[PDB]
Amino acid sequence: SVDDSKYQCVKLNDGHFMPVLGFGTYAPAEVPKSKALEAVKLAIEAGFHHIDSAHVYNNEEQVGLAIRSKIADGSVKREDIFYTSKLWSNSHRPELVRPALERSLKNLQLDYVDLYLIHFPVSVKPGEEVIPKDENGKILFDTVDLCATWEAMEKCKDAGLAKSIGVSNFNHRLLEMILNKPGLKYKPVCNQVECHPYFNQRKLLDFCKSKDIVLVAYSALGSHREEPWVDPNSPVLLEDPVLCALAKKHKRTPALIALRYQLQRGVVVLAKSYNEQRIRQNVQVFEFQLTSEEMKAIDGLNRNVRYLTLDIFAGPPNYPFSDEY
Amino acid sequence: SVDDSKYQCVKLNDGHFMPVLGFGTYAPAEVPKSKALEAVKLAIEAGFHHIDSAHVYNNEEQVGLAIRSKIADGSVKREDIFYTSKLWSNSHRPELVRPALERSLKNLQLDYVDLYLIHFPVSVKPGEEVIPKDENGKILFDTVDLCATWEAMEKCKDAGLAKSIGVSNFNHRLLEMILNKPGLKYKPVCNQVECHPYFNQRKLLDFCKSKDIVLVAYSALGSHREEPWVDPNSPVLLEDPVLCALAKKHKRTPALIALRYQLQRGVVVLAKSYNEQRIRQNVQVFEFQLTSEEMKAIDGLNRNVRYLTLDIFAGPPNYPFSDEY
Ligand SMILES: NC(=O)c1ccc[n+]([C@@H]2O[C@H](COP(=O)([O-])OP(=O)(O)OC[C@H]3O[C@@H](n4cnc5c(N)ncnc54)[C@H](OP(=O)(O)O)[C@@H]3O)[C@@H](O)[C@H]2O)c1
Ligand SMILES: NC(=O)c1ccc[n+]([C@@H]2O[C@H](COP(=O)([O-])OP(=O)(O)OC[C@H]3O[C@@H](n4cnc5c(N)ncnc54)[C@H](OP(=O)(O)O)[C@@H]3O)[C@@H](O)[C@H]2O)c1
Ligand SMILES: C[C@]12CCC(=O)C[C@@H]1CC[C@@H]1[C@@H]2CC[C@]2(C)C(=O)CC[C@@H]12
Ligand SMILES: C[C@]12CC[C@H](O)C[C@@H]1CC[C@@H]1[C@@H]2CC[C@]2(C)C(=O)CC[C@@H]12
Repeated sequence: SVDDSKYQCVKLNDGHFMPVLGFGTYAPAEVPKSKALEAVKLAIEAGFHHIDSAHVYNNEEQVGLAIRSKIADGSVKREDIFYTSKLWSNSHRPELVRPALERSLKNLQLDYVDLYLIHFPVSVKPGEEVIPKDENGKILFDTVDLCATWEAMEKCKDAGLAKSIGVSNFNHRLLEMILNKPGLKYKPVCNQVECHPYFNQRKLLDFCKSKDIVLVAYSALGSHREEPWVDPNSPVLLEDPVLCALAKKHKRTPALIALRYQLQRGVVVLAKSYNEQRIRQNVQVFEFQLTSEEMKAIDGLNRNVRYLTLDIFAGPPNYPFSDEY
Repeated sequence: SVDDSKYQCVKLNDGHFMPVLGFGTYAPAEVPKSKALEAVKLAIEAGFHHIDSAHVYNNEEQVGLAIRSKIADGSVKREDIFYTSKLWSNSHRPELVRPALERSLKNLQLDYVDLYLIHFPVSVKPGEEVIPKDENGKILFDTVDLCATWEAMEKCKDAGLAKSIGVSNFNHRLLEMILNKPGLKYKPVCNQVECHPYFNQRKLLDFCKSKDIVLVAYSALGSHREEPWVDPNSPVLLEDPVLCALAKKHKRTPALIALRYQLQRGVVVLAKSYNEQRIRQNVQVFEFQLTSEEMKAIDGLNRNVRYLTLDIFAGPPNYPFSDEY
């Protein structure tokens, strides 16, 4: 249609530009990986320019192939795709960071990722098991200085393997640990965290904005709800009457209201869908705007509901969700 | 620059994209119209991608030479410049709209403008005089249905002469008159109006966002303060003590705080400067962010100061500033 050469982005603190709507690629293991290949191709056709994955999603072969397929048919150029990967917690030791990035890049068959994140701040012992456990099912925790992990991330950006580097699931204290590290070369460009109208992350968002860190929202639609990661008793975000009222007023959908909320408060928003219609629906976030009154109504929904506690990882001080923010 | 091929823009309701920081080109009458040439070149070199002018500014020859110079020297391509002109009030009759646009294009030596606006909703008699007057010195107003003016603007867009069309200095009533016009083809993409912390336009802004009309703020730095247009005893925006204290806290400037405020509330902001350092300074709006409490402090500065009343045009029903908004 009218002008597909341009799209909305935000300038990161390292000078790179991030598209403000990202396509989420995680799906529960029961969904065939074929659907990831299909869905990324559809997302790129629909106008997503930012694609979010991770080693632990076990889909980088498919996601990379979808990107390469869309480049080879002329649909998009590599410069106009912003691809994120993440370093899993079995590779936090500094000597394991670049090996893990190179392994992701070999799976993707890409030369570089646009963004590499520390996925989660609790370290687990190295090896092929992504969640290694003892005989009673308790995680095997590892002891790693994330400031040393971050210096290994910085060397990946100097090597050109990652254009930008950031973090995910960090709280205030862990962000200050990085920002205050002696000899810091690059600040994180982003903190990717759960964020939606039931857990709007006000306080953490303000801190990130005070440092020119972009907050990137995952579970912006209320999450995948996969058991046993998400409590099935938790409220379903998109049933909320305020979201539904706003959707009816705008002739949009609750999902669109939840995405647009994030864009207007300065957050970069992810959205996963493997459904062709809903992929195309989600790019309609650029076709309407919420009034101040509507933003205030959504701010009023905040209610302390964290879908993704990751509490199997609790105990070490780097477990990020016990602090206020 | 790390990546000067990307820059922050917003999608308009016609599918075109507008860069969110625009360069203002009006300068008071004591400044030679020639000075616009260098200023616009320096704006483009600094990273402005949106340049705002108008037939009545008497600078489109210079503005157009600057734009063509920076294309010819390889600094930017035409698709990375978003240029706005405006239809003066002696050309509101529908028969006269296209003629006026063609005259601006001949002066610019461009094939199209990216945006053509109705400059001000009060019509004056057609002819060479921009402010025609009778023998007693009274302005000669003209009775024109701006719906018919708008249909002529629609035809300019269909001809390709304007990629997008919008309005300026419209109030709620006048916007509604356009949006409710029978047989409307294209909504206005924007309403360019005075907007700054002393006149934050909340109500009109919300109305525009409810219709997916972008509000574009002029006089965002407190205006050119040219007599007789602006009263010299109006308060000087950039001396405001809250803006100055936020500037000192951020190691920025009061101008930068006023520009960033607008970006965060979803406004596209203009900034005129003919000073090389200030032009470069203003592009730093993309380098920092304001917290929610800082935004609320700036919201609290609102105080009903309209610098540009343009009351020479008061009397006709279309004069826009007698209604509440
Ligand atoms: N960094 C981390 O630790 C972390 C954690 C979680 C997620 N993430 C990233 O963020 C992404 C998004 O978060 P998420 O996977 O929790 O899910 P999400 O984006 O909050 O929601 C996905 C759910 O919403 C549905 N959906 C999507 N569009 C919809 C629409 N327009 N209307 C109604 N329902 C809609 C999806 O179903 P369909 O697919 O059937 O449309 C899926 O069931 C992930 O895929 C991943 O890339 C990161
Ligand atoms: N649609 C309309 O009816 C309408 C009305 C008015 C304006 N406009 C458009 O909006 C543009 C901007 O509005 P405006 O001309 O009233 O002025 P403005 O952008 O509010 O600026 C006022 C003044 O600020 C000074 N300045 C600029 N940057 C500065 C900085 N970083 N620190 C300190 N001072 C700074 C400039 O002086 P220096 O040049 O010396 O830096 C300028 O004179 C116009 O030029 C025009 O393009 C449209
Ligand atoms: C389920 C799965 C992904 C698939 C798998 O084989 C096991 C692994 C366990 C860890 C999970 C991960 C999905 C993404 C999750 C949910 C996180 O973001 C933190 C822990 C992650
Ligand atoms: C542009 C503007 C000067 C800046 C104001 O913000 C808007 C004014 C519109 C009317 C213009 C005027 C400059 C002087 C003009 C151009 C005239 O000579 C007669 C009409 C006058």
